[PDB]
Amino acid sequence: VLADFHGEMGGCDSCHVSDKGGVTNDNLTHENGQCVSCHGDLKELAAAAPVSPHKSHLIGEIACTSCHKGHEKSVAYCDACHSFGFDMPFGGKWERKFVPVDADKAAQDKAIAAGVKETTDVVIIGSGGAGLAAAVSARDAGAKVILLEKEPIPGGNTKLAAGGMNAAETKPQAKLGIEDKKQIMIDDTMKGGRNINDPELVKVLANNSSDSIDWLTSMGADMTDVGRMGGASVNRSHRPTGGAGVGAHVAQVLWDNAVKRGTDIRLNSRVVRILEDGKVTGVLVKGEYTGYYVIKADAVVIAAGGFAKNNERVSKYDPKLKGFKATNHPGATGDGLDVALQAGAATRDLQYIQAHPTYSPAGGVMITEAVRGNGAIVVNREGNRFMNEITTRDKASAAILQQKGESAYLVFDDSIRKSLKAIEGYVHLNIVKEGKTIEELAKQIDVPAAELAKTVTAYNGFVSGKDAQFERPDLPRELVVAPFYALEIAPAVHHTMGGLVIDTKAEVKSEKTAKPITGLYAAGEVTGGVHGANRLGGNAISDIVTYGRIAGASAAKFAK
Ligand SMILES: Cc1cc2nc3c(=O)[nH]c(=O)nc-3n(C[C@H](O)[C@@H](O)[C@@H](O)COP(=O)(O)OP(=O)(O)OC[C@H]3O[C@@H](n4cnc5c(N)ncnc54)[C@H](O)[C@@H]3O)c2cc1C
Ligand code: HEC
Ligand code: HEC
Ligand code: HEC
Ligand code: HEC
Repeated sequence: VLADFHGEMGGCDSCHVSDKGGVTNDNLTHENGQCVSCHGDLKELAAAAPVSPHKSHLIGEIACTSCHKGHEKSVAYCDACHSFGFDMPFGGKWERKFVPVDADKAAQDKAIAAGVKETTDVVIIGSGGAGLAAAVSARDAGAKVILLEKEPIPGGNTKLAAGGMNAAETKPQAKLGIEDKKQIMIDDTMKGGRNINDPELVKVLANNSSDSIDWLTSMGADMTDVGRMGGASVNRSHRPTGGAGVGAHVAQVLWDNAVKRGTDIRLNSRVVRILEDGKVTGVLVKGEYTGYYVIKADAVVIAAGGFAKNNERVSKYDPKLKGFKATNHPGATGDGLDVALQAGAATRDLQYIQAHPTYSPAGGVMITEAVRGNGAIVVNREGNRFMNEITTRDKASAAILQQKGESAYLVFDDSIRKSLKAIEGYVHLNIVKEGKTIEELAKQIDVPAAELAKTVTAYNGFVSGKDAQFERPDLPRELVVAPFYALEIAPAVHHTMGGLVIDTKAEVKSEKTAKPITGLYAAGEVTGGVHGANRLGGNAISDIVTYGRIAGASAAKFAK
């Protein structure tokens, strides 16, 4: 393993700050500083390559040591989701074993009394979009902030986002001639979530839309290309120019503005217990390399994201999903909830679990809803349609599940490809089948040519504005410019709509006293209420930025 190959050279000293060994802090800044000093940084190594592991869509600081492990085998972090078969020096298999947030309780207790190490104003749990947005906001005229992330790299699921951040009205919307109104945000969001959404929450998720999309803009962002996500009316899923993805883009812009103000960001740092006055007093952090430690603070923003990804838990509410795959990064396992629950927080809609209908088994990645949005039709194993491709995710997941072999085929054109740049990525991953004709496409896919062609030529007729098969309301493009493409997709656990109970101010309410537990804040996928029982495409990112801002600001007034 790497540190032995380097022990052979000059010592412990090479990397560690001292000759005895040991890490100073959990971000591992010294050591990574030593990596770069003899090997160069990522740009340098990226430039040197001919798909390289040293240059990717990942956002924020990506330590060398997140893959190049000192005292143990090393693994590309890319293998959490892809199977690139990189040949990593000192290689190993990617493996994560979920460990309870409460186990090693003696140790945690032994460690809570054992001093008091640092004190800050406001602690933020997690570095996706809700956590960084809170960082900007707490920090931005207010307090001191210490943000902890347990992964070795930042941005959670936020950074994988593909399809857009919903916004209403006054976004750049003006500029494209897209006519839209606030109440039409609320109203499709109540419709989408089957009318149980907390109405006050959906309201602020409507009424702050525009400013969250202006905020991002005050910061360096690019929210100007707009599309159609399943379930809304007037077009409104904001994204970067020409069909790229908002996630990475938003994460990155929030990471830099968070780092640019004075946030104290720390990776390899899991919050495992909120500190009990019962007013929140601090937090119990297990730094992966520095051990346990207390942070005293006056406000705790919980922004830990969802639990999709923990198949043990998801299978506990909806065992249909047992064994299913997830579209999430490896950190969305429910830690956050557990920490909050321990602190006596109330929750709601924990059982409504969103499965994304078009995940790719072969690539280990979700394939954006925008591919259907821009014109793709979906086809079963027989060669025919079976659904209104822009329906709600739950109905779309269900119909593919009810099909010959449990999977289905996205089929689109050269015209749909051109028009949605996320498609270049799928092409880059080698997961896209290509036909010079539909007959050619059929052979690759193993679906029958006459039947698929008849399907496509009929779908074209529907395209003539009427889908006399399945009612699809929008028929954007015809599907007639060669070459023609296909990808088999299937449903995968994606988002957990439920979670902690919070108000419009981001406060968390106690189960027992049905009022706020003091100084306890929360924002993002870890909360419940915003999406009722079904989340609309593009409402996650809008929820997270709006609600992070509110959670950061609320927490700063607290302590002030
Ligand atoms: C593949 C994919 C595509 C999606 N695309 C879109 C889209 O295009 N538009 C849209 O609106 N929505 C989209 N969604 C939904 C959107 O991504 C939200 O679900 C996601 O942004 C959640 O934001 P968050 O801040 O709550 O959490 P995350 O981004 O998950 O950030 C989470 C931080 O907490 C860290 N953490 C967890 N527990 C602890 C702990 N105990 N201590 C320390 N750190 C901890 C986690 O590792 C995590 O990084 C997408 C989701 C996925 C997975
Ligand atoms: C200078 C004193 C170094 C520091 C600090 C680190 N590394 Fe290193 N590394 C160094 C040398 C001179 C070599 C040898 C080349 C040879 O052919 O013998 C290496 C080797 C590696 C490798 C190579 C595996 C291989 O393909 O042969 C890797 C992946 C590597 N080093 C990574 C690495 C990391 C992650 C470090 C930070 C902890 C780091 N090195 C420190 C010199 C020095
Ligand atoms: C995971 C995404 C990685 C991160 C972050 C870093 N490295 Fe890397 N490194 C990784 C792989 C999978 C490989 C080898 C396989 C391949 O096909 O590239 C490497 C290779 C190296 C090497 C040897 C090759 C070379 O060009 O010298 C070195 C010295 C090295 N890596 C060092 C290094 C440093 C200094 C990093 C921080 C900037 C770093 N790696 C990040 C995987 C990943
Ligand atoms: C799970 C959290 C991932 C990790 C870790 C890495 N990638 Fe990824 N990657 C993931 C998704 C969900 C997507 C598709 C997004 C979309 O627009 O639908 C991707 C995309 C790619 C691509 C193609 C598109 C592009 O932007 O080039 C490549 C080449 C790719 N990913 C490679 C890659 C590497 C080298 C990684 C290690 C640094 C890596 N990914 C991490 C999911 C996840
Ligand atoms: C660079 C290649 C290293 C050398 C030569 C040594 N270590 Fe060492 N160390 C390195 C890294 C990247 C880490 C972080 C975690 C990981 O395993 O990747 C560490 C961490 C440690 C520890 C903590 C143990 C743990 O919980 O994993 C110790 C005790 C430590 N480092 C000591 C140490 C000693 C005594 C060394 C001399 C032989 C030494 N390390 C070499 C990177 C490197």
